Amino acid sequence: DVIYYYQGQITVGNVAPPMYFAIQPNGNAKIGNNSNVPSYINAQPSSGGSGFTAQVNITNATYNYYFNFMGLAVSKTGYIYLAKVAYSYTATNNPIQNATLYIMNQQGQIVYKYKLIVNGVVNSTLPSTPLQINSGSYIVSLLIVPYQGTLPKTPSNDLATITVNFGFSPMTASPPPIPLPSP
Amino acid sequence: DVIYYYQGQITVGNVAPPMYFAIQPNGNAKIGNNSNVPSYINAQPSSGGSGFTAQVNITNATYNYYFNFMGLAVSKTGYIYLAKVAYSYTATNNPIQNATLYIMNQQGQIVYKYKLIVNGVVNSTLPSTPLQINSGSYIVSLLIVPYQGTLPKTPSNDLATITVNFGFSPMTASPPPIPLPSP
Amino acid sequence: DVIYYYQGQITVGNVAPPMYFAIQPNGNAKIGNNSNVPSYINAQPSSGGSGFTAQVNITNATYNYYFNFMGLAVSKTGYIYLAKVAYSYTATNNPIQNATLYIMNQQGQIVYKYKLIVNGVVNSTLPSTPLQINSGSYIVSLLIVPYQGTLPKTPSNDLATITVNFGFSPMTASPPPIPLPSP
Amino acid sequence: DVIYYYQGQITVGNVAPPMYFAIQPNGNAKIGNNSNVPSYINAQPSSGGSGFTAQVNITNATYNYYFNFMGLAVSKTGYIYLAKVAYSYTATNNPIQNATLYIMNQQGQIVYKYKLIVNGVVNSTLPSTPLQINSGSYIVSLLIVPYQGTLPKTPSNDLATITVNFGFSPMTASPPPIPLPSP
Amino acid sequence: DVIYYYQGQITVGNVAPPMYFAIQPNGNAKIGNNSNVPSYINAQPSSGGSGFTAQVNITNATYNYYFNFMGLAVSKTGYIYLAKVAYSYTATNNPIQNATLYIMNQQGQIVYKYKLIVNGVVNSTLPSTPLQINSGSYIVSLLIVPYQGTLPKTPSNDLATITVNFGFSPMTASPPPIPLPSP
Ligand SMILES: *[C@@H]1O[C@H](CO)[C@@H](O[C@@H]2O[C@H](CO[C@H]3O[C@H](CO)[C@@H](O)[C@H](O)[C@@H]3O)[C@@H](O[C@H]3O[C@H](CO)[C@@H](O)[C@H](O)[C@@H]3O)[C@H](O[C@@H]3O[C@H](CS(=O)(=O)O)[C@@H](O[C@@H]4O[C@H](CO)[C@@H](O)[C@H](O)[C@H]4O)[C@H](O)[C@H]3O)[C@H]2NC(C)=O)[C@H](O)[C@H]1NC(C)=O
Ligand SMILES: *[C@@H]1O[C@H](CO)[C@@H](O[C@@H]2O[C@H](CO[C@H]3O[C@H](CO)[C@@H](O)[C@H](O)[C@@H]3O)[C@@H](O[C@H]3O[C@H](CO)[C@@H](O)[C@H](O)[C@@H]3O)[C@H](O[C@@H]3O[C@H](CS(=O)(=O)O)[C@@H](O[C@@H]4O[C@H](CO)[C@@H](O)[C@H](O)[C@H]4O)[C@H](O)[C@H]3O)[C@H]2NC(C)=O)[C@H](O)[C@H]1NC(C)=O
Ligand SMILES: *[C@@H]1O[C@H](CO)[C@@H](O[C@@H]2O[C@H](CO[C@H]3O[C@H](CO)[C@@H](O)[C@H](O)[C@@H]3O)[C@@H](O[C@H]3O[C@H](CO)[C@@H](O)[C@H](O)[C@@H]3O)[C@H](O[C@@H]3O[C@H](CS(=O)(=O)O)[C@@H](O[C@@H]4O[C@H](CO)[C@@H](O)[C@H](O)[C@H]4O)[C@H](O)[C@H]3O)[C@H]2NC(C)=O)[C@H](O)[C@H]1NC(C)=O
Ligand SMILES: *[C@@H]1O[C@H](CO)[C@@H](O[C@@H]2O[C@H](CO[C@H]3O[C@H](CO)[C@@H](O)[C@H](O)[C@@H]3O)[C@@H](O[C@H]3O[C@H](CO)[C@@H](O)[C@H](O)[C@@H]3O)[C@H](O[C@@H]3O[C@H](CS(=O)(=O)O)[C@@H](O[C@@H]4O[C@H](CO)[C@@H](O)[C@H](O)[C@H]4O)[C@H](O)[C@H]3O)[C@H]2NC(C)=O)[C@H](O)[C@H]1NC(C)=O
Ligand SMILES: *[C@@H]1O[C@H](CO)[C@@H](O[C@@H]2O[C@H](CO[C@H]3O[C@H](CO)[C@@H](O)[C@H](O)[C@@H]3O)[C@@H](O[C@H]3O[C@H](CO)[C@@H](O)[C@H](O)[C@@H]3O)[C@H](O[C@@H]3O[C@H](CS(=O)(=O)O)[C@@H](O[C@@H]4O[C@H](CO)[C@@H](O)[C@H](O)[C@H]4O)[C@H](O)[C@H]3O)[C@H]2NC(C)=O)[C@H](O)[C@H]1NC(C)=O
Ligand SMILES: *[C@@H]1O[C@H](CO)[C@@H](O[C@@H]2O[C@H](CO[C@H]3O[C@H](CO)[C@@H](O)[C@H](O)[C@@H]3O)[C@@H](O[C@H]3O[C@H](CO)[C@@H](O)[C@H](O)[C@@H]3O)[C@H](O[C@@H]3O[C@H](CS(=O)(=O)O)[C@@H](O[C@@H]4O[C@H](CO)[C@@H](O)[C@H](O)[C@H]4O)[C@H](O)[C@H]3O)[C@H]2NC(C)=O)[C@H](O)[C@H]1NC(C)=O
Ligand SMILES: *[C@@H]1O[C@H](CO)[C@@H](O[C@@H]2O[C@H](CO[C@H]3O[C@H](CO)[C@@H](O)[C@H](O)[C@@H]3O)[C@@H](O[C@H]3O[C@H](CO)[C@@H](O)[C@H](O)[C@@H]3O)[C@H](O[C@@H]3O[C@H](CS(=O)(=O)O)[C@@H](O[C@@H]4O[C@H](CO)[C@@H](O)[C@H](O)[C@H]4O)[C@H](O)[C@H]3O)[C@H]2NC(C)=O)[C@H](O)[C@H]1NC(C)=O
Ligand SMILES: *[C@H]1O[C@H](CO)[C@@H](O)[C@H](O)[C@@H]1O
Ligand SMILES: *[C@H]1O[C@H](CO)[C@@H](O)[C@H](O)[C@@H]1O
Ligand SMILES: *[C@H]1O[C@H](CO)[C@@H](O)[C@H](O)[C@@H]1O
Ligand SMILES: *[C@H]1O[C@H](CO)[C@@H](O)[C@H](O)[C@@H]1O
Ligand SMILES: *[C@H]1O[C@H](CO)[C@@H](O)[C@H](O)[C@@H]1O
Repeated sequence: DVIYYYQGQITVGNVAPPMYFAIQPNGNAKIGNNSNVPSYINAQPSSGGSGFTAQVNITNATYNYYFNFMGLAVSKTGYIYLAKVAYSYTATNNPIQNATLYIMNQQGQIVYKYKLIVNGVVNSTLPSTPLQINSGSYIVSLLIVPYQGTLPKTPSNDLATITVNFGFSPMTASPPPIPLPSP
Repeated sequence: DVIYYYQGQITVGNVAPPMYFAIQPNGNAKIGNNSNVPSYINAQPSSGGSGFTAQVNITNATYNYYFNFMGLAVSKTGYIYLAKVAYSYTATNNPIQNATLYIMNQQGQIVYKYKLIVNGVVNSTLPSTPLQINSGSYIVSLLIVPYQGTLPKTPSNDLATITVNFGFSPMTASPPPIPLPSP
Repeated sequence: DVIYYYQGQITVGNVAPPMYFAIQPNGNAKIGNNSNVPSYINAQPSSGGSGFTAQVNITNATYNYYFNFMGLAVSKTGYIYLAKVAYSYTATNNPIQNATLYIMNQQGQIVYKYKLIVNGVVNSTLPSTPLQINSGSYIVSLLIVPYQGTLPKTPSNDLATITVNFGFSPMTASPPPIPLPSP
Repeated sequence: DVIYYYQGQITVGNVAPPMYFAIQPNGNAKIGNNSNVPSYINAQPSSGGSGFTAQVNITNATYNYYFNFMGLAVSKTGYIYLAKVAYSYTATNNPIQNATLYIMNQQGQIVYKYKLIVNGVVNSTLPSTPLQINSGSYIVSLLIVPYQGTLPKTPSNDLATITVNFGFSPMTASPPPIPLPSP
Repeated sequence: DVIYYYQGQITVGNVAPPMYFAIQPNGNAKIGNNSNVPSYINAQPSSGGSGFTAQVNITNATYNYYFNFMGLAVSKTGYIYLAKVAYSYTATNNPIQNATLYIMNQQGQIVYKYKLIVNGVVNSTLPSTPLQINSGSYIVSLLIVPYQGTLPKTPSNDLATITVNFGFSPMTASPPPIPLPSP
C-alpha cells in the first residue's frame, strides 16, 4: 500500500476577547445591574466572561421582563448574530409562547431584538444575518410571555431551559451567517 | 472567517404571582363583586389572574362609573405603575373624553388614580412613576366620560377599545419606570 | 430589575340610557313644559339628555318656584340618589337659605325631595340613600328660598351657581351610596 | 355596580320683583297708609318687600276691619292666587269665625276677595284659581269676624296666628293653580 | 566469516500530488478564503502544498471557530484518515478542552469530522478508519473549545501547539489504518 502523509501544524496563542459578558463592565454602574433579585432572577457571567447563566422565575404576569440582567461589553467593533437556539421543557404543556432577548443602548433604546422562541417553537430562520455592533457596552434584557393556564400551582425550579449561542466576528467586512457545528 | 461563539443558558422556573386580578380574592366578598351586570358590564380575570378583560357599555350619562368591577390581590409588597396605554375607536367621532382607572382601599378611599385617556388622547407622560403598594387586596374601578352627541342612537358592541398594561416589580427599592418592549 | 406586566383590555360598547333629561319626553305635553319663561327661567337638557343646564332668576319673593322646568324620563327601573352637590356665590353675602329639587308624579305628587342647600350650606349627608324609581316620566321642579336683604337692587346674571349630580343604577338590587370620584 | 351620573348645573341670577308689599309704594300717599295705629294694629312689609308681618288687635266689635294696612305694588302684569293658608289659636275656644283679605283699587273698590277662614276653619278649596292682576298699586285690607264670648276679659298678644301665601306668576298665559311645596 | 550481501535498488520518480492544501485552489474563490484575519488567525499552505501551518488566537468565547482557514484539493479519488496527533502546552493549566477539525463540502455540509483533542487529551483511538474522499475541493475548518479561567489575562503567542498528520492513499481499495513511523 502507498500512504501519503500531510502534516498540519497549529500553534495556539491567546487574545483579549472582542466581546464579553460582565456585571458592571469597566465599573459602569448602569450596565448589568439586575443580575440578582432574591426570589425572581439569579444571573451570572460564565467563567472568563465567555457567556452567561441565568435562573429565571416566571409567574402569572402576561409579560415577564428581566431588564438589565447582564452587561455586554464590546472591546472592538465587529458583526454579531444569533447562531443557534435550543429549547426544552419538563412540563406536560409547553410553558412559553414567546421569548425575546434584547441588546440595548445605555439610554434603554433597542439596538437589536433576538426572537428566541415564537408561538412556542424555536426561531426556525437561524442563524440570523450578521449585523455590525460598535465598541462600548450594552444593557441586555430578556422578555418571556408564558402560556397562561400551563404554569403549575406549586412552584418549580426546572420548568424549561433555553440555550442560546451568539456568534461574534471581529472582521472589518460582514461574514456569511456561519452555523455553529457540533464538536 | 473567525467566529467567536458565546453561550447563554437560561433555566426557567415558576413562582406564585406577586399580584393578580381576581373575583372575590381569598373569598373576600367585598372585593371585585361587580364584575357582571347583565346589560351594562361583563368583566373577567384573564387566564391565571394574568390581567383582565371587560366589555363595558357606556350611555348618555355624563359620567359612566364601573365600581368594583375587578379585584386586585397583592401577595407581596412592591412598586406598581401604568406602563402603557393604547386606545382606538371604530366610530367617525372620538367617543371618550376622559377615562380613569382607580385602585381603591376596601373602605372606598382612592389609593392611586390612573388617567388612561385625557381630552380624547392617551396619557402622553407614560410610563408613570413606580409607587409602593402594600400586600392585601384592592377594589378596582373604571370611570368613563363620553363625548356627548357622538354616541350613535343604535346600540353597538365595538365602539372603542382600551388596552392597558400595569407594571409591577417585587423589589424592595423602587426601579426606574421601565417601558414594556414589543416582543 | 424584574418587572411583571399585567394587561387589562376594555372594549367599549353603547347602550340606550336608563334615564335621561328631556323636554316633553315621548311627546308627553305635560312633562317638562316650563323650560322657558322669557325673563325668569331658561332651562335646557344637556347634550344627548345627559343632564340639564338652567339659568334661573330669583327675586324678592319669599319662595321662588320653578315648576316643571325639566322632564325626567326613566326607560328602565333602577335606583336613584343625590350623589354630589357643589355651591358657590359671587356676592358679598350668601344669597340662598334653602334650595330643594323635587321629582314629581304627573299628578303633581312628590315622589322624592332632594335638599341641595339647607340654611345656606350644601347638604352635608351626601351621597344619599339609593331609592327605587319606576319606569315612566316625571315632572322635575326647583324651589329656592333667598336670604332677603342680600339680593342687590341692580339685576345680575351670575349671583350664584349650583352643580348637582344624580347617580342612577339600572340594577335589580340596591347598590351602596357610591360617591362620584374626581376624573 | 354600574352607576350612571347625570349633572344638573343651575346658574342663579337676580331680577326686580313682579310684585312686592310696601308702605306708600312709589311715594303714593294713598296706598298702605294705616300700617300703624298705636294700640290696635302694627304692620310692616317683610324684608325686601317679600311679604308682610302684622300684629292685629281684635275686640268685641262684631266686625273688626283693618283698612289699607299694607300696599301691594305690581310692577308687571301677571296672575295671582291664594296658594296656602295655615291657622292656629292658643285659646280654649276658637276665636275667629270669618277672616277675609281684600285687594282693592285706589278708589276703594274690591278687585279680589280672599276668604282665609270660614266658619272657624281654613279655606278648604285652596289653592285658588289664578286671576289676572294689572300693573299699578293696590290697597290691601283685612276683615275679621270674632266668635263673641270666646275673647278673654284680660288682653293678650298671642290669641291666634294666620299664615297666608300668595302665589304670583309673571307669565302671559294663566298657569294651573300650583300648590306651594314644603322645602 | 561468511557474509551474503543482498542488493536493493530504489529508483525515485516524481508524481503530481493526489491531494494538497492550498488557498483558492484552481482559482475557486469560495475554498480557503479565511486564511488571514489580521489579529486572530494567520494560516498558510506548507511548501508545495505538503500540509499547512496556522497561528490561531483563542479568546474567552466558549467556542472559537476558524471557518474556511484552508482549502483541501483532491486531484484523484482515494482514502483519507487521521494518522497521528500530538499536543503540548506551555501554560500551568491545560488550555483546550476540545479541538475538532472538519472537512466540509462547498455548501458548508460536514463531510468528515476529526476529533483531535477530547476533554483535554489527544484522541486515543488513532489512527482512524480510512474513509473514501472524492475528487474536487473542500473547505477545511477548525473548532476549539478552551478551558475557561485557564487563559492568561496578558496575551501570548505560544500557549499551545497541535501537530496533526492526515494519511491519504490513492488506491482503489481501502488500506488498513497504517500508523506513521518515526523517520
Ligand atoms: C442600574 O442601571 C439602570 C440602567 O437602566 C439605571 O436605570 C436608569 O436610572 C436612571 C435614574 O435612576 C435613579 O432613580 C432610580 C429610581 O427611579 C433608582 O433606582 C436609581 O438608583 C437612581 O437613583 C434613569 O434616569 C431617569 O431619571 C433621571 C433623574 O434621576 C433623569 O435624568 C433621566 O432623564 C431619566 O428620567 C434612567 O432612565 C433613562 O435615562 C435616559 C437618560 S440618561 O442616560 O439617564 O442620561 C433617557 O434617555 C433619554 O431618552 C430620550 C428618549 O425619550 C432620548 O432622546 C435622549 O437622548 C436620552 O437622553 C431614558 O429615556 C430613560 O429611560 C434609567 N435607565 C433606563 C435605561 O431606563 C439605574 O439607575 C441603575 N441603578 C443603580 C443603583 O446604579
Ligand atoms: C360588594 O362589595 C362592595 C364593596 O364596596 C360592598 O359595598 C359596601 O357595602 C356596605 C354595606 O352593604 C350592604 O348594603 C348594601 C346596600 O346599601 C347591599 O348591597 C349589601 O349587600 C350589604 O347588605 C357599605 O357599608 C355601609 O353600610 C354599613 C351598614 O350596612 C355601614 O356599617 C358602613 O359604615 C357603610 O355606611 C360599604 O360602604 C363603606 O363602608 C366603610 C366602612 S366598612 O368597610 O363597611 O366597615 C366606610 O368607611 C369608613 O369611611 C370613613 C370615611 O368617611 C373612614 O374614616 C372610616 O375609617 C371608614 O370605616 C365607607 O365610607 C363606606 O362607603 C360599601 N363599600 C364601599 C366601598 O362603599 C358590598 O356590600 C358588597 N356586596 C356584597 C353582596 O357582598
Ligand atoms: C304643562 O304641563 C303641566 C303639568 O303640571 C300641566 O299642568 C296641568 O294642567 C291641568 C289643566 O291645564 C289646563 O288649564 C291650564 C290653566 O289652569 C292651562 O295652562 C293648560 O294649558 C290647560 O288648558 C291641570 O288639571 C286641572 O284642571 C283639569 C281641568 O282642566 C282637571 O281635570 C284636573 O283635575 C285639574 O283640576 C293639572 O292639575 C292636576 O290634575 C291632576 C289630575 S290629571 O292629571 O289632570 O288628570 C290632579 O290629580 C288628582 O289629584 C288628586 C289629589 O288631590 C288625586 O287623588 C287624583 O288621583 C289625581 O287625579 C292634580 O291634583 C292637579 O293639580 C296640571 N298639573 C299639575 C301637576 O298641577 C299643563 O296643563 C301643561 N300645559 C300645556 C299647555 O301642555
Ligand atoms: C340631604 O338630602 C337628602 C335627600 O336628598 C335628605 O334625606 C332624607 O332624609 C329624610 C330625614 O332626614 C333626617 O334624618 C337624617 C338621618 O337619617 C339626617 O341626616 C337629616 O338631617 C334629617 O334630620 C328622610 O325622611 C324620612 O323621615 C321623615 C320624618 O322625619 C319621613 O317623613 C320620611 O318619610 C322619611 O322616612 C328621607 O327618606 C326618604 O324619603 C322619601 C320621601 S321624601 O324625599 O322625604 O319626600 C321616601 O320616599 C317615599 O317612599 C315611600 C315608600 O317607602 C313611597 O310610597 C313614597 O311615594 C315616597 O315618597 C323614602 O322612602 C325615604 O327613604 C330622605 N330623603 C331622600 C330622598 O333620601 C337629607 O336629610 C339631607 N340632609 C340634610 C343634612 O339636610
Ligand atoms: C290714606 O289713604 C287713604 C286711601 O283710602 C285715603 O283715603 C281717602 O281719603 C280721601 C279724602 O281724605 C281726606 O279726608 C280724610 C278725612 O275724611 C283725611 O283723613 C285725609 O287726610 C284727607 O284730608 C277720600 O276722598 C273723599 O273725599 C274727597 C274730598 O276730600 C272727595 O273728592 C272724594 O270723592 C271722597 O268723598 C277717599 O274716598 C274715596 O274717593 C274716591 C275718589 S278719589 O280717589 O278720592 O278721587 C271715591 O271713588 C269714586 O267712587 C265712585 C263710586 O261711588 C266711582 O264711580 C268713582 O269713579 C270714584 O271716583 C270713593 O268712593 C271714596 O271712598 C279715601 N279713599 C277711600 C278708598 O275711601 C286717605 O286720604 C289717605 N290719608 C293720607 C293722610 O294720605
Ligand atoms: C276660598 O277662597 C277663594 C278666594 O280666595 C274663594 O273663591 C271664590 O269662589 C267664589 C264662589 O265660590 C263658591 O263656589 C265654589 C265652587 O266653584 C265653592 O268651592 C265655594 O265654597 C263657593 O260656594 C267665586 O265667586 C263667583 O261666583 C259668585 C256667585 O256665587 C260671583 O259673585 C263671582 O263674581 C264669581 O263668579 C270667586 O271667583 C272670582 O271672583 C272674583 C271677585 S271676588 O273675589 O269674588 O270678589 C272675580 O273677579 C272679578 O272679575 C271680573 C272679570 O271677570 C272683574 O271685572 C272684576 O273687577 C273682578 O272683581 C273673578 O272673575 C272670579 O273668578 C272666587 N274668588 C276668587 C278671588 O278666586 C272660595 O270660594 C273659598 N272657598 C271656601 C270653601 O270658602
Ligand atoms: C469565501 O468563501 C466562503 C465559503 O463558505 C463564501 O461563503 C459563502 O457566501 C455566500 C454568499 O456570500 C456573499 O455574502 C457574504 C456576506 O453574507 C459576503 O461575505 C460574500 O463576499 C458574498 O458577497 C453564501 O451564500 C448565501 O447567500 C447567497 C446570496 O448571496 C444565497 O444564494 C445562498 O443560498 C446563501 O444563503 C454561502 O452560504 C451557503 O450557500 C449554499 C448554496 S451556494 O453554494 O451559495 O449556491 C447553501 O447550500 C444550500 O443549503 C441547503 C441546506 O440548507 C442545501 O439543501 C442546498 O443543496 C444548498 O444549495 C448553504 O446552506 C449556505 O450556507 C457561503 N458559504 C457557506 C458554506 O456558508 C464567501 O462568499 C467567500 N467570500 C468571497 C469574498 O469570496
Ligand atoms: C476589512 O479589512 C480586511 C483586511 O484586514 C478585508 O479582508 C475586508 O474586506 C474588510 O475590508
Ligand atoms: C431591597 O433589598 C435589595 C436586596 O435584596 C436591595 O438591592 C435594594 O436596594 C433594597 O434595599
Ligand atoms: C337583581 O338580579 C341580579 C342578577 O342579575 C342580582 O345580582 C341582584 O341581587 C338582584 O336580584
Ligand atoms: C304668553 O306668551 C308666552 C310666550 O312668551 C306663551 O308661552 C304664552 O302662551 C302666552 O301667549
Ligand atoms: C483497486 O484496483 C486495484 C488494482 O489496481 C486492486 O488491487 C484493488 O483491490 C482495487 O480493486
